[PDB]
Amino acid sequence: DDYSFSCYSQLEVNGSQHSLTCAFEDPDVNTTNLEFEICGALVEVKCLNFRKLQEIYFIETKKFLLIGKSNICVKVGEKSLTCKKIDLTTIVKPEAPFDLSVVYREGANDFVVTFNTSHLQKKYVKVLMHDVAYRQEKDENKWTHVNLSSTKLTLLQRKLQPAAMYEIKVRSIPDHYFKGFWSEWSPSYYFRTPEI
Amino acid sequence: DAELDDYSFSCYSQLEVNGSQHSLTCAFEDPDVNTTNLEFEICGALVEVKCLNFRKLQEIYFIETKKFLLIGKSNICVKVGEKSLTCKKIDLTTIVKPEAPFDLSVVYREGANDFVVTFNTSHLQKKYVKVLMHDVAYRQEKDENKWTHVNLSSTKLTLLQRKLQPAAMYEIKVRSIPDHYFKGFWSEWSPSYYFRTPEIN
Ligand SMILES: *[C@@H]1O[C@H](CO)[C@H](O)[C@H](O)[C@H]1NC(C)=O
Repeated sequence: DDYSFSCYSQLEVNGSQHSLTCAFEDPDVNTTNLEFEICGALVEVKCLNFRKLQEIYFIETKKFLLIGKSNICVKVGEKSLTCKKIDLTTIVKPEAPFDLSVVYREGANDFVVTFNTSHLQKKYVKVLMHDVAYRQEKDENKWTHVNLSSTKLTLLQRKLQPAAMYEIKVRSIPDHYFKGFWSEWSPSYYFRTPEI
Repeated sequence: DAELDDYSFSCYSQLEVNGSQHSLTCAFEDPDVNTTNLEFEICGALVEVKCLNFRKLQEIYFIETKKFLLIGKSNICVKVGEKSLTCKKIDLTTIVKPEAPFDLSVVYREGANDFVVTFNTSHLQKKYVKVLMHDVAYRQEKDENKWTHVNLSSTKLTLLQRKLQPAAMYEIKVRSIPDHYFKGFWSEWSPSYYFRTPEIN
């Protein structure tokens, strides 16, 4: 009865080409004869058809203008069920951070935690905010979160348990100009703190 | 004496004004302000850089660059030496001044008793500011009693002979404003075009 949906775009996922990914909010919707289409703010083309896979709808294309709003419609045959005007730059899901690394500096008695990001967060200069989460790998229930705009974070050795395994991971969300959603978590990094 | 308000300013962008390169132009609203040690800078919503400097071109401040993100708002600051005096957050897609129309043409069609008015615009070939509203203004050459206006989206208009004075000289010109997603300001007028209506029995 309700064909409401949500989408996320990703930018430069395969060279200069972007992607758009849409799915119904109701997981039980029969998608067998429902199609998705996007029209407007496209490069020299009126509309594009999504490809349907496993209840999800995908487009991979260079043809997003990224300036202005687009119209995304759920169609059965030619009949337009529901539509949504969306600026593709307001629903961006960043790629996950990666190559997480931890360095110990004995002199400073601290840990330098770095991670890698997109080509784009460097091209588009100040746009993402990152969320670094860590916790004692077992025993401890909830995570400790630190927000930052750069790719480098310091943890004081003496603010962590000694001789203990820590788990640490990172994710990103558009923070300036762009808007959107949390990336997937990076793969976790595990390390054991110095004994005392 | 001198007041902060003296340094209020306004800007306009032109998008793809030179191939893929854009422009941004800023000017103090007061034309008499001593600008001697004032510069302009823009920071934020740029590509690859944090900040760009404007060039000063005789009371006007100008930058040509491709490096506008065109997403979100930039900060445009009056600079005294290297310190910011006063700033404005501006979304560059909301202060677009189109390039002026050109190559106006008006031709009487004998069969139809009308005049076909055509003109041209570089915006036809742009990726971004592609949709404009045009304002065509025309008046008898002998008139500060003034102008008739027609608003249109296309580059071709018809004027009906029965609506014009016969055997008379008309002046006509055209300008444009952004009309879809982009917002901003009227362009300059095309040069004025002059045509005479036929005599009538
Ligand atoms: C950086 O990368 C992620 C992929 O890792 C997203 O593509 C995101 O859009 C990028 N951030 C910026 C600033 O564009």
